[PDB]
Amino acid sequence: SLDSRLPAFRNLSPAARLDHIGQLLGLSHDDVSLLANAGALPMDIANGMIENVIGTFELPYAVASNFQINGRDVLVPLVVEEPSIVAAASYMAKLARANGGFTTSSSAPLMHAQVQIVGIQDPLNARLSLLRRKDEIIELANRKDQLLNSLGGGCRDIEVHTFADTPRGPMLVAHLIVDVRDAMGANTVNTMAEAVAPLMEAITGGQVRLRILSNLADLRLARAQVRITPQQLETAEFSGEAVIEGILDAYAFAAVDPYRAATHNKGIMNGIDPLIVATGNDWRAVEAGAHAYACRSGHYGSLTTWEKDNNGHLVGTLEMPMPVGLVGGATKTHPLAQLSLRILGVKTAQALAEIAVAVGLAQNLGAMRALATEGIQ
Amino acid sequence: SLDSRLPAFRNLSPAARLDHIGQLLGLSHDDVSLLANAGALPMDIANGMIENVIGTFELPYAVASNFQINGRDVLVPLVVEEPSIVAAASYMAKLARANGGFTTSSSAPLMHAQVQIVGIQDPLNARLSLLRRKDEIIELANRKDQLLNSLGGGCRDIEVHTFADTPRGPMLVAHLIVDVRDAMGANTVNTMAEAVAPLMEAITGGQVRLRILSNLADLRLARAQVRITPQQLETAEFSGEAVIEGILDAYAFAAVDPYRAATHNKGIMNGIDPLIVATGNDWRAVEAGAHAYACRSGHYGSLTTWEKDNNGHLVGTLEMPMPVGLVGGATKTHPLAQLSLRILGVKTAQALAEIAVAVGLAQNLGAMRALATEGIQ
Ligand SMILES: CC(C)(COP(=O)(O)OP(=O)(O)OC[C@H]1O[C@@H](n2cnc3c(N)ncnc32)[C@H](O)[C@@H]1OP(=O)(O)O)[C@@H](O)C(=O)NCCC(=O)NCCS[C@@H](O)C[C@@](C)(O)CC(=O)O
Ligand SMILES: C[C@](O)(CC(=O)O)CC(O)O
Repeated sequence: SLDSRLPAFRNLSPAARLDHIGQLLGLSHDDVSLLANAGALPMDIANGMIENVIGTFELPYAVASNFQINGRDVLVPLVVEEPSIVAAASYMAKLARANGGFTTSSSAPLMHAQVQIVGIQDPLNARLSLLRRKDEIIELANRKDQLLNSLGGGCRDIEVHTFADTPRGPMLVAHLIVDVRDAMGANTVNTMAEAVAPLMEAITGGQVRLRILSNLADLRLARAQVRITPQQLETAEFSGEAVIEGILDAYAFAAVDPYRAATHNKGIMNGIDPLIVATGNDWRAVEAGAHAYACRSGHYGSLTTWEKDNNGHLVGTLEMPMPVGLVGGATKTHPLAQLSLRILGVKTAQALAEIAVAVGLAQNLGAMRALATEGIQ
Repeated sequence: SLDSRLPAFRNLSPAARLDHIGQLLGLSHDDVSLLANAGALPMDIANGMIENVIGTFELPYAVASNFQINGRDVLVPLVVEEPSIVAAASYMAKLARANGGFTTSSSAPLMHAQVQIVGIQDPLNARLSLLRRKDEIIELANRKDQLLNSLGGGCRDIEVHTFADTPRGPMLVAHLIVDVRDAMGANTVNTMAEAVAPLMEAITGGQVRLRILSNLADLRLARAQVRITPQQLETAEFSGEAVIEGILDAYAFAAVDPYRAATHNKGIMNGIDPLIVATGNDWRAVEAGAHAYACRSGHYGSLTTWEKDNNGHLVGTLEMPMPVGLVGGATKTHPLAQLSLRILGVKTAQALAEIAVAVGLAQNLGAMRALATEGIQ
């Protein structure tokens, strides 16, 4: 159906760009008019969104072209201040289309709720007392949020970890594992963590302290793949084969050197965070999950991978935590976050997460390609 | 002197808040008009900032109250979508004022430019060749930006790192260490890395690949301290002494468990990134430097520290990379970034960096204090 190629888009006026988007999507007049004039976020909404509001602050709102996800073309809205990002994403997506576009998958939308318990004399024994009573705790967690349960989410499981060696004594930390459906999940799981805390306290005999989600959302992973052939990467100076080898050298550099990995992953987030902003979502949560995950091994490394396959084609992956929502907060109340969701066509939060990692992978590829092909001056 | 306490700000309308800010600072009618009306970022500017622009996207623009930095009251603009951030930062700043406010310092604005060298069988020897000729390399770097040197910046040093055994062969990586004065520094140091590459090839006999800044800006540190007394933290349910103990428990939990540290550090960036956005700065760069620094030890831990001093008072620190500019990127392009810098009063980029880490420290304190008393919900 949709054709995201957007021929000539980069050279069109903003008004003509918006008209072409509107035709492809069948946008209503009200939708297009959200960009007829500045001020689409009414001040009454802005004033209800955060505290001490005195006005609004604009960033450019753009659409990356050419993206295709599991064979379906998609248009990607992005909000950011920095040049080259949107063009690089668009151009790498153009190259990806020739080899099948981006292929994506994701896990269920599972989030951790931590419950921290201090002052237990026998924490290792208390862990087993909690695990034996897992079903009772899960049932309690699922008591209140009737809507979530009806929609196919809810607390699925508990894990319990112990930290024997802290300067503040031993700590037991229970994790509720919660399917949050189309929410990012923080209010859902924080509510459950506060709800089960008295019962955990009764089972363990400790004092509950923190009841709080984890932003290291490593059970809520999204995955993207891309493939590029050497003919597509040939430049005036370098064969495509040589460019592929240069990109592999750049990847190996990021995998060994944290000073490079930080910059390399920053480029991924140049692609991802503007889509988070465009959909009214929390970009600090996505950033923290991204970079903490990059150093889960004890070494801060690259979130993407880059290889050559047995045909000599460049293949990239991005697998990372990606907690986002279609509901909640500004995603619902900002008229342009709703328009962004309309432009994307996503029907679940995990579908939005899959587009996010495709854009992050495309952005990293574009950044590496530029650096690997620039002549010595 | 300016008074940042902003009486009843929480309950004034956006218009009345803006009028009061304008009166405190002596803003002109035309400056106040930039926030009183939508559209301060005109489309010809937005269309020139990034590619494929179709419009602009607003976030609320707020001011946190009560902040005081090295004895001087400071108004802090913040652009973000999530509720309770601005309120919690203002609340914690209120408490800090009673004990001297926030005390800050920072290093010189030093940034790394990486120059990756491949193609030689003797990287360990080539590193010494580069160090032997380091003055010649530094002089060439500095010939490329005479204005920066006159402004008191420039390349100060080089350091060279080797990776003799990678899966892609031997590499060595030179770092130019560059004082970038009031810029974030990326374009400034990339230019120097390009300029020295041919000399580094001549010295080493190798091939230069990547020439690029590092976002792990660990020579560009900003520092903040805060102190809170137990009487300030007493609640109806908890003695202030008990709250202090509970905050130390929360800190120890972040220091041992990355699932908590990621969330703890996310709470810091809730305060920092909105100031970065409000000043037209690159928040992906600040995020990447923050989270990579947090795992420099081989364990992803807390950016802040929390302790109790000899008087029983709670004392907090935040020391972290903080690469921001007053010039460069979009700092000058966005009329409201310029207005933010006027509201802040900052005259150097390191002064902005110091305010950023004070806000981050305040934000973390606010999150932990709520989690250690009634809970975040
Ligand atoms: C502040 C609260 C939201 C409510 O305050 P309250 O009711 O207790 O006391 P109050 O006597 O009424 O007000 C005390 C002072 O607060 C300011 N103030 C109060 N309300 C105001 C308002 N509406 N407008 C303006 N200024 C207001 C104002 O300065 C006021 O002073 P005032 O006397 O008026 O001159 C508090 O619950 C509090 O901090 N909660 C913590 C919230 C928090 O951290 N959010 C972070 C985001 S979540 C997540 O992304 C991060 C994380 C948690 O996961 C991170 C992690 O896990 O680590
Ligand atoms: C090219 C960039 O530095 C990413 C990278 O180096 O891979 C990102 C840009 O914002 O500077």
